[PDB]
Order: sequence, then C-alpha cells, then structure tokens
Amino acid sequence: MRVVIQRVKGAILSVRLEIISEIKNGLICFLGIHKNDTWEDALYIIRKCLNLRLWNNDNKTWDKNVKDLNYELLIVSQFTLFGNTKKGNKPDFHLAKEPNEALIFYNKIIDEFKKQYNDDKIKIGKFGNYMNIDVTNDGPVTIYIDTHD
Amino acid sequence: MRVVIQRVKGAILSVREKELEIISEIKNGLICFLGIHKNDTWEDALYIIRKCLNLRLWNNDNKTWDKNVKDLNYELLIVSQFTLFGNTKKGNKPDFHLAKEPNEALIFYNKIIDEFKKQYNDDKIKIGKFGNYMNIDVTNDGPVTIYIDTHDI
Repeated sequence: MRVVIQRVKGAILSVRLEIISEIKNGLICFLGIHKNDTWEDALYIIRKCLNLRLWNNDNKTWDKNVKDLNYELLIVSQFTLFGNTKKGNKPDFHLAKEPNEALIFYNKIIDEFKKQYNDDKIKIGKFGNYMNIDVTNDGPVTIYIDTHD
Repeated sequence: MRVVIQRVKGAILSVREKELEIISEIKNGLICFLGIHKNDTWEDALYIIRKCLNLRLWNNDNKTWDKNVKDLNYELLIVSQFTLFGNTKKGNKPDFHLAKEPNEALIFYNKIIDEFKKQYNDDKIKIGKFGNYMNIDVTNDGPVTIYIDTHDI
C-alpha cells in the first residue's frame, strides 16, 4: 500500500453535496491499495498512521501521535496513487487493485483501525464515489509511505 | 524531488501577535506539496514542473484523464513540504535528514517558482511562506491525489 497522511484541524467530507463525515483535529489518510498487497501491507500502514508522532507537545516537536491526543482519522481510498505517470501525461492505474477486491480489503483495514484505536475515531467516505473533502491542513504536514521498502 | 499533487476546486493559504491571515488563494486547480532532496539537480525540478503543468488530471465531457491544468485555464498553489522526506522506516518519530538544508532549499524553491511562472502563465502560480507555519483550507476535488518521486526516474 501507499499512503498520504496530512495533519488537519478538521476535515469535512461531502458527496453528490451531502455532508457525510467530519473530523476535528487529526489525520486525513489517502490510502492506495496495490494489486499484490498482503494483510501485512495493511498492518504496516495502520500501525504507522496510528503511532506516528506528528504533533508538538509543550516545547517538544514530533512527540505525540493521533491516539495520544485523542484525535480522529479520516480514511479515504485513493487509487490514483498508483497512477504511473512516468510514460506520457495520461496516468496509468494498472498497478492499482481492482475496485471490488479493493472495497473488501479497505473494509478490513477500517475494522482493524477500529480494533486498534477506537470505533468512534475512524471516519470514512463512500468508496468509489466522487467525494468533496474540505481539509484544514495544519502546518501543513504531509507524510508519504510506500510499503514496498 | 517529491511532489504530492491533489486536485482541487480551491485552496486558501494563511500564516500567523495571534491568529491567521490569507496571503494566497486559488480556485479550480492543483495544490502541489513539493519536497526537495539534498542532492536535487535542476533536472529534478524540471520534471516536477512539467508533470504538475502537463498531467491530464481532469475529465473532459465524455472523456477521462484528458485535460491538464493549463488547458482548463487553472491555477497552482506551490507549497514546500520537507516533511515529504520524513523517514518513517526508522521509528515512530520521523527524521527528515534526506531533505535539503533550508537555506539552499529556499534558493532552489524560488528558482522553481520562477520556472513555474515561465513555463505557464506567470499570473497563474501562487505560493506560500517558505519558512513559515501555514494553514491551508483545501476543497479536494475527487479527491485526486498523485505522487511523484524524481529519484525513481
């Protein structure tokens, strides 16, 4: 899996526009699922989203994680991350896991986010639908992880 | 050189005695979080500018992934993000050692912002305060996120 993590003072997620998700402080995570991802790839991403110290605490920097501060996470499935753009200007999403197997895997990723942190702290979107997300980028702080490293 | 490109309806950048001021605003376009590696050559910058300016990340009436930023007459907001070279292999605390030392990073970033203006419309590129802490409200349009590391290419 690939993931883009941004630190936010809040995010509102709307669909065709109907609001359907909100978070106050915390993390928006754009999670791409690769065609050959093992439940291991999931784990590494979950375990990194939840434990990464991305907030300052008094006079320390990079000290506190999203759990520590009782913050929330908005998880959005983002296949366009496997958009190879190395050859020509038309992104090529061949590496990206197919929408159906994707949805089931992504769901298991949400279950686990809940098991590890908290049922009420994991917010999602509507998988495979056009979404509008207002994101209050705090910093901003963007973290990239490709779990093939 | 690394960039995260998220497609947007608009984005409003603000800096910080106490609370915020909007210094940058774009409507329909791209926001580009641009991290600069310590060993980045100008050719790494060129690929970044090119792809940002040329990738077809917009559907076009009946056709998908077809129109780029300039075709639609759109804007860019170019924000330096060293955190992109945050190394999260080690532990839970990220070390950015691979990022470019902020004094020369700033030199490079402006050269880039020029080249951005040069290679498109110069009045179509907005930025943020290099050094500083920022607040960016972003209407993500999809969302559509695109990652590029020039060191792959």
